[PDB]
Amino acid sequence: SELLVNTKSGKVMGTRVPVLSSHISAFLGIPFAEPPVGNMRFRRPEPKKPWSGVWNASTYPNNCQQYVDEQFPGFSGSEMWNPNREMSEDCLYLNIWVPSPRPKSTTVMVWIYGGGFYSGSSTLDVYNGKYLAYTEEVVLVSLSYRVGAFGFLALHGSQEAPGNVGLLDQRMALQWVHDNIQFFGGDPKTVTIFGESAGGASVGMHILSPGSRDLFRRAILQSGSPNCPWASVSVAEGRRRAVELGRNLNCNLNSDEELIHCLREKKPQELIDVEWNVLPFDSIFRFSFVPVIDGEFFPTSLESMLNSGNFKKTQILLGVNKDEGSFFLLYGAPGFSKDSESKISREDFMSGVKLSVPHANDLGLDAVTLQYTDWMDDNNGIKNRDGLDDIVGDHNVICPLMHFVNKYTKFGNGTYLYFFNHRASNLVWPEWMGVIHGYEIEFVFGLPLVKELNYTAEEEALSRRIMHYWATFAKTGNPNEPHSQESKWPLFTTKEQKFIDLNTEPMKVHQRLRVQMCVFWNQFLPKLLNAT
Amino acid sequence: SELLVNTKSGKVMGTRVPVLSSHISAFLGIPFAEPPVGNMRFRRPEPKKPWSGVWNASTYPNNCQQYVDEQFPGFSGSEMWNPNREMSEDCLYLNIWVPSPRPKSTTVMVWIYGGGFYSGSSTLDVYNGKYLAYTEEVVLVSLSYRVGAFGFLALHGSQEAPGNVGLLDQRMALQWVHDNIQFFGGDPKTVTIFGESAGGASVGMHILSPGSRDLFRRAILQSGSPNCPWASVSVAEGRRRAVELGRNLNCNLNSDEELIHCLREKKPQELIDVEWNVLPFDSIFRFSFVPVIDGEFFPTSLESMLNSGNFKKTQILLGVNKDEGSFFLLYGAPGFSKDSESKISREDFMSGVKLSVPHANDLGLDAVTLQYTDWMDDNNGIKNRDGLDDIVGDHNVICPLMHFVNKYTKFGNGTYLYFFNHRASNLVWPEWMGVIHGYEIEFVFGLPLVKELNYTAEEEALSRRIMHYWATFAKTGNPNEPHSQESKWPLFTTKEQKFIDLNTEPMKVHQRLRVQMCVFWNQFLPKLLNAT
Ligand SMILES: *[C@@H]1O[C@H](CO)[C@@H](O)[C@H](O)[C@H]1NC(C)=O
Ligand SMILES: *[C@@H]1O[C@H](CO)[C@@H](O)[C@H](O)[C@H]1NC(C)=O
Ligand SMILES: *[C@H]1O[C@H](CO)[C@@H](O)[C@H](O)[C@H]1NC(C)=O
Ligand SMILES: *[C@H]1O[C@H](CO)[C@@H](O)[C@H](O)[C@H]1NC(C)=O
Ligand SMILES: *[C@](C)(O)CCC[N+](C)(C)C
Ligand SMILES: *[C@](C)(O)CCC[N+](C)(C)C
Ligand SMILES: CC(=O)CCC[N+](C)(C)C
Ligand SMILES: CC(=O)CCC[N+](C)(C)C
Repeated sequence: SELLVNTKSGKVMGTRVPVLSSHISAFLGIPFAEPPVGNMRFRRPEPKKPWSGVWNASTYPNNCQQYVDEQFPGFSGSEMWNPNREMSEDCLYLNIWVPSPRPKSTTVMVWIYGGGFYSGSSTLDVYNGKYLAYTEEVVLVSLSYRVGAFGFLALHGSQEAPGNVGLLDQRMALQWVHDNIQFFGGDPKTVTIFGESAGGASVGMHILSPGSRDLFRRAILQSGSPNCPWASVSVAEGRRRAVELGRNLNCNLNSDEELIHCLREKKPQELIDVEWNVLPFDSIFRFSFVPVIDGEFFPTSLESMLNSGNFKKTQILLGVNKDEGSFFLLYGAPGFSKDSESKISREDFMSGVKLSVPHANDLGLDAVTLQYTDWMDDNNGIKNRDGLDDIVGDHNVICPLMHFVNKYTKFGNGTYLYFFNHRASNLVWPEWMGVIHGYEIEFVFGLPLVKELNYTAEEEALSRRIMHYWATFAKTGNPNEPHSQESKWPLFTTKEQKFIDLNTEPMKVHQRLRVQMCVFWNQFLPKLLNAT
Repeated sequence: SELLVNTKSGKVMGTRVPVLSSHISAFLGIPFAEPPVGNMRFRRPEPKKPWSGVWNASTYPNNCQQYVDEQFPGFSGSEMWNPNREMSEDCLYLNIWVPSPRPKSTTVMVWIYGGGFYSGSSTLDVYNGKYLAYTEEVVLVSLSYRVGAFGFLALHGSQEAPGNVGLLDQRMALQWVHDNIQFFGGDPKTVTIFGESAGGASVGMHILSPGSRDLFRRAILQSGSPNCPWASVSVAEGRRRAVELGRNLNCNLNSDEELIHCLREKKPQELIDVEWNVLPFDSIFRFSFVPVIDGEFFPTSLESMLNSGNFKKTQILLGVNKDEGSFFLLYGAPGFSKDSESKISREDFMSGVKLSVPHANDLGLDAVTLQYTDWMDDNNGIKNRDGLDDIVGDHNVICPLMHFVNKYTKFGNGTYLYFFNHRASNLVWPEWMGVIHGYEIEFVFGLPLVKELNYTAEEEALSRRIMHYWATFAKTGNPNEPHSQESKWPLFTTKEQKFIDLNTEPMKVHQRLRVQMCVFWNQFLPKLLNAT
């Protein structure tokens, strides 16, 4: 049967799924690691023990234990990101959408969900890979990994909670795809990993980590990069947060052994209820448990690795959205609201600046304020609002990504940069948020092809154009069709530094994406805070 | 006789002068202090001893000993500023242009020449006040004062060379005008002092100095302010330069007494030949001997006086030119030339930045560079050139003046701000220099009314409009005609901060003159250099 596949771990029974008045195979909930439960909490993942009989891969697996956003109960804009299936520490599974009839050796794309390393699910509606698998004839795989303390609590030195275990879960999945994807018609030698936000940072981290490089061919990073200020913490900071988490749960803190044992006796939701109490500063776009620069998964500092070229050299495609910072300002900055235009007073602007650059002293804060304030009209509430949006977006996503792309392109084998700036006609979020963080995903996964979702024709066209760029790139290392008559997405070079806009209008090529502001965040500000 | 006037110091015989197919009286070279020669060098000025008989005031007096610009021999653009009469330490004289027939009590305007406190002459062609006196029916007076070491060598504590004696020369002249101007038909109670550059800084310094406040009614400052970074030095810095000047002339440096005696035995040109060797840094727009914050002429720091309102409260009219920095870049910055377009490479830009902000450390220099560099086109030689022009102009003239105006307007009784941006059609300097420092003077003195100078009709109109603004202001404290039908120059207020452009087009009102850049120079940069 086409829905039956035998793998090195055992046999799995898929399920026929309808997609755009057609059908393809879907293998949901395939286990790739032993359930990281009990004394295994915080530990490195163990490979899933082979099973006898047939594994029922007809329905989505559980979602990992995580904080659930209840900021707007019933609101689809926020709940579409929440876990849509029961939560459980037993959540290490992956999903595969296979074209019908089953291919023999077609391109493979592996999706790594974002969510600040504190949340995320591979089962979300917006991540359904049947449209991309069907439309582009690729084997679409979506993995899962532990988030929150469960996947990133870090007590470097200890082996019961070394940290980065969530990254290792991802690797374990990539390893499984490498070893078994062939049986589903996929080519293990043409696997492209791609993810957004923390998933984008994850992708970059696998490009950097020696132990992950050989498990994939190419990479796509969407609004995320390994060097993002929120993507990692030092060994010391990780430890401090783990201890503080223990302090929040009335744990014995005499030793890592005692601390870890206590955290392991606590129920999932217990750790999640106090998770946000460990942050060092009052800030936005900062998450408690994230990857740690341990000297193992990451040999040395990310910056020294990028400088020295200590990373996988291949082709990459990446980009950002126009309004990367609007999302987090709405959730934490004073003066922002979901149902108002959120015009920001100068007082709230100042408060917002301090929340956005937590590690900054007075001089630094002044530097930022000056850089983003129009002193000819400093009380303009819209300019203040949009100003904060740019600060949060430039500081947390765009500039870090631009630093990464410029450093990688030095040793890489081909770079393709994009700037996504189209606002969905059916977006349910307020207009002031613009082209929101993560809203390019629905176009990447082909949602605009489903008439019932109420997208416009032009948007359906953009989605198809994007899906084909991603798929053609994964397959060839170039998003463009060899001898095509359509506009060519130029290669990003150290010299020209070209990129394209991704919207519904005819393609346009630009250069030096956000160069002015990124010189400030990547070169000047760091130097200032360090000198002072 | 109309050309004969008896004053408290004695009688003076003027000379009838033709002006625009007409005539007025001119009293040139009237002494107002004893010749500061011999053992009087570096000393405070002594009032001129009354004389018997008639003093021949028919020809211009000598010019004070000063450095002479020979950078472009034969070139009128530079030589029009050089002394046009024999130099001599015996140079303390003033000139008066009196309307004919002699008025009884008309408005008086006193001109204070600029020249960085190291040069200047009251006899220059561009300073001839016959056009302004004739056209506006005002008594025009132009004083003179010692420049260079002669007027500003400062060894605070000593009474033989206390410093600021050049400022006291100006005051002595103002005192003479106060006591005798009435005999020439002038009203001692309606005297407006005005000057450009160092003359503008001088005007502001008399507004600040308790001992000068009562000697005038109003003030006009052209491209100069008391707080300009080049307008003054500390007691310590002044002393260091005096000692260094002595060191350059092989002087005994065992004591102020010995040092001063030596400097006094040296011939004028001897001190002038080594004058520029005392500057502390490699820099442009910096002069060796300038006013000193002594605790006498200036009670406390200029900034504390401005903050506390410790200054004469009256009405003031002031402004700047569009390209204030081009002049000094041509003379000292690498890459600039008089006969080329002076397109600046990035290397020369960097060199130029360091010459413009001498007191800046690396971080500061980076701050400036970032503030004035277009990172989307950083190799554009024209942008680099014009960028340096703005830096030198903003840092040395505009921003200091904006700080002064905003501080004064707080306690003052009326402020009128202008932005002069018209480039003379007959300017002999290269086009890249734009609206050069000091080229608004010829319009202030009415040169465009002399057909032979080859100005355009529109320019003659602007000159008349400017002359009338200045004269109406000196007379009433408001540049506008009471019930006039012409455009009204709005009053500058703390709230609105309005100003006007001064050119040949119809008047336009703007607000926040150069606010963005001045926030950087007046607030941010100072804070940065101080924190680091
Ligand atoms: C990529 O690598 C191939 C072979 O190593 C080389 O021929 C090609 O020039 C490279 N292309 C880029 C964009 O560096
Ligand atoms: C100037 O002073 C007069 C009298 O002291 C006062 O009536 C007037 O309001 C003042 N004007 C300004 C511009 O401050
Ligand atoms: C898989 O189990 C059986 C087939 O063995 C199938 O009927 C069922 O729907 C699947 N799982 C569920 C939804 O219980
Ligand atoms: C002033 O002196 C006489 C009048 O006493 C006059 O002829 C002469 O021209 C004036 N000074 C000069 C130029 O010698
Ligand atoms: C990224 C910080 O990991 C942000 C995740 C955003 N969503 C939209 C995917 C949840
Ligand atoms: C000011 C520094 O004192 C510059 C004087 C410029 N001129 C044009 C009047 C000589
Ligand atoms: C970005 C986030 O959704 C942060 C959510 C807000 N808390 C930190 C308060 C839970
Ligand atoms: C502004 C000046 O004219 C400076 C002149 C140049 N030297 C300092 C070298 C004499």
